[PDB]
Amino acid sequence: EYPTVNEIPVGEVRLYQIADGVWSHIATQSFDGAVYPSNGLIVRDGDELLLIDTAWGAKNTAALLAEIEKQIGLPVTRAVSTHFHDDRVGGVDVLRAAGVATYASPSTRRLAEAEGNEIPTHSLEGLSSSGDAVRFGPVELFYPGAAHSTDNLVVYVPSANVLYGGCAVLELSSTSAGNVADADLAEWPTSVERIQKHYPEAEVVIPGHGLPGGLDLLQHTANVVKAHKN
Ligand SMILES: [Zn+2]
Ligand SMILES: [Zn+2]
Repeated sequence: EYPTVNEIPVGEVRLYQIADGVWSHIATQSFDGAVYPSNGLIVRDGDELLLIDTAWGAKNTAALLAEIEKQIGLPVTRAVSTHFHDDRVGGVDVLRAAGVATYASPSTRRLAEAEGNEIPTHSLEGLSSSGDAVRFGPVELFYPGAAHSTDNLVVYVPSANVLYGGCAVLELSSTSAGNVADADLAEWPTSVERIQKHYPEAEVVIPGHGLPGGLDLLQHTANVVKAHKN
């Protein structure tokens, strides 16, 4: 069913249909001597597509665009990066050069610049406080508070009851919170609680890495982060 690392080589991207006009994109990348799968989202908006997150690299992101053209046949016109790390902004330059308007919060843009990563072109205002929510094309963007990073955004597709958590949400098989160098472990469970409270009708929850599931990914994440912190 849902692709895993073993089934996607680095440089290749698969799409997985979640709902009508909602797909995840799955790519693999080598980081610090380990290969990991990574998810982002694609949402139909009329005869155009909104992309959430790059495919983690310029080559992967070019492969992503090529795979979208083959499988869906509609142009990607806008993209949003959900935090400042390279699984999320790496490839923005490819998108921009391809004519895609790239967006992120001012905080993500600042952090990306400070870290030497690619920087989305446009700022998304109205997301500076925990609980803030803004409409963007066919999705709602939500800032739940600091979790995996201080700037992390989550994305809800109202038409499909699909919640894309990015790296603020962990898959059910996870036993740890993973890379926590930029994380706020004290706040993270509270940030997840905000998501739970704001999107109780969510039917599918997609983590930044790994298998989609139901609403239980949220509580599981809070539990793992709490147990991580000890
Ligand atoms: Zn990250
Ligand atoms: Zn990540």
